[PDB]
Amino acid sequence: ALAKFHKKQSLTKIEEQVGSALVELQNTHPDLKTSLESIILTQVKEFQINKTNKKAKSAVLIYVHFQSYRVLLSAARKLIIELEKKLKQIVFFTAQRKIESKWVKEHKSQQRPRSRCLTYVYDALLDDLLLPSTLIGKRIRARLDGTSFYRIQLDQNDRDFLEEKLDAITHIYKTVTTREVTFEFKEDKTFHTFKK
RNA sequence: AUAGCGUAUAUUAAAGUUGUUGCAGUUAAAAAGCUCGUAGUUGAACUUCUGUUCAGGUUCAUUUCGAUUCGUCGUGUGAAACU
Ligand SMILES: [Mg+2]
Ligand SMILES: [Mg+2]
Repeated sequence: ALAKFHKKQSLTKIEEQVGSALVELQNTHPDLKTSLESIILTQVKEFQINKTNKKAKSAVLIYVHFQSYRVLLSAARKLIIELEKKLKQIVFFTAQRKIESKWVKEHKSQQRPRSRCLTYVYDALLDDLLLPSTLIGKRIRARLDGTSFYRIQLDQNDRDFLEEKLDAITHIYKTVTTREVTFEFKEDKTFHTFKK
């Protein structure tokens, strides 16, 4: 299952595990055939989440190569559902994203596109951390000391999926992104003129 | 006022009575009869945010302490904004 990676050269126990998983799946499910055909992985990181629960929960973040992204997003629910089954942890997916530095412009003729920027990329990471669902809203809080703070408003209907994942997400985001993230569930409010 | 003191004239403050700071324009002087428009002046938001760690001063405070004196130094400790 080095076929599932871009380096193929070296893989951790964790990456051996995920590779073998995606193998097992491309074999079992005709559902995911095409989707797992097109998905190549760059990287896999593992995380340990320890909370006041005394529950130490292993959580896995897997990095899809950018060209597999559309297909990944198409297969997301089925995929995370089956992968959470094949390992006793929970899974997340991201796109592998480069970041171009502000003041070191390497080539005279290349304008660093905003698609790769510290911010935009980090934000995108959040969008992926929630991946089956989406932000209903996002707000930033300034505390009195000068700490920035994030809090995010989420579709009611997706509570089932996202409830336990929250801690994992805040741990991951605090780690990679350096950001404090909070969540809320509201109902998605559509403003309709209904004719009764 | 005073070995000086009147007067005339230009100029300075008085003057926010030339106004960048800083004026006015319904009725005291003051918005052009009305639109288009070139020079001129004027221009929406986004890009390494951010946490951690070490040092160095510099300010800050003092139920930290000291040292001397007519008040500086040293030392805390923490607070910081740094670099
Ligand atoms: Mg009149
Ligand atoms: Mg501007």
